[PDB]
Amino acid sequence: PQITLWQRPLVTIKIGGQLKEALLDTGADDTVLEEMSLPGRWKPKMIGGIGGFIKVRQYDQILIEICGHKAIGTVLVGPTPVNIIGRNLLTQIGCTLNF
Amino acid sequence: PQITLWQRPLVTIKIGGQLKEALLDTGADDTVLEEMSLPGRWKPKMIGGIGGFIKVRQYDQILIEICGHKAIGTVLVGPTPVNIIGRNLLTQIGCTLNF
Ligand SMILES: O=C(NCc1ccccc1)[C@H](OCc1ccccc1)[C@H](O)[C@@H](O)[C@@H](OCc1ccccc1)C(=O)N[C@H]1c2ccccc2C[C@H]1O
Repeated sequence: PQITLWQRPLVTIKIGGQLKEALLDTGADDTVLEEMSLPGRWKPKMIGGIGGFIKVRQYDQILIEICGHKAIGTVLVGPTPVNIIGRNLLTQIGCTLNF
Repeated sequence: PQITLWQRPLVTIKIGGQLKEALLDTGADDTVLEEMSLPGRWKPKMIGGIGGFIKVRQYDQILIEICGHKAIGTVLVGPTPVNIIGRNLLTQIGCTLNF
C-alpha cells in the first residue's frame, strides 16, 4: 500500500500472538515495543532519541507480522511511549520512502 | 526519488543558505534542527521523544530546501541529536511510505 503522512503512519502488527498498534518510523534504527514478555534470552541495551536514553531489553530473531507481511529481526522492549517499527524491520517488508 | 532503508535516510537540506544533513523521519510529527540562528520571533514548544521531553524554539514560515524540493513551514530548533525532517514538511514534498 501507499501510506500518506498527513497523520502518523500507524499500523497493526502481530507479535507473540498479540495484536498491537505500531508506528512505521524511518527515523528509528531499530524496533522498540512497550514492556511485554518475549521468549528467549535478552541482552540489556541503551538507546537514545529525543529527550535522552532509555534502557531496553534486546531480543533477537523475533517474528513479527506487519500489515500481513512476515518479518524477522531484533526487537527491543522497554519504556517507549509508543510502539515503533524501525528500519531493521521496515527493510524486510520492502518499505521505501518516495517523493 | 525512491529511498530504501538499509541505511539511515539522510538527505541534504538547504536552510539559511547553508547545506546540512538531515534525517527523513516518518516518526517525527515536526521538523527539528540542531542549534542555529533563524530570522524572526520564536514561540516555545515542548516535544516528547523516546527519552523524554526537550524544549525547542518554534519558527514559522521558514524556507527550507529538501533534496531540491522547496518547502516553507514551521521549523523547531533545539538540542536534538540530529537534524530531523518531520511529517509537517514530508507532506509538503509529497513524501509517502510504500511497500
Ligand atoms: O528517536 C529516534 N531514533 C532513535 C531510536 C534508536 C533505536 C531504536 C528506536 C529509536 C528518532 O528520532 C531521530 C533520531 C535519530 C538518531 C538519533 C537520535 C534521534 C525517532 O523517529 C523519533 O523522531 C520519534 O520516536 C518515535 C515516537 C513517536 C511519538 C512519540 C514518542 C516517540 C520521535 O521522537 N517523535 C517525536 C518528535 C520528533 C521531532 C519533533 C516532534 C516530535 C513529536 C514526536 O512525533
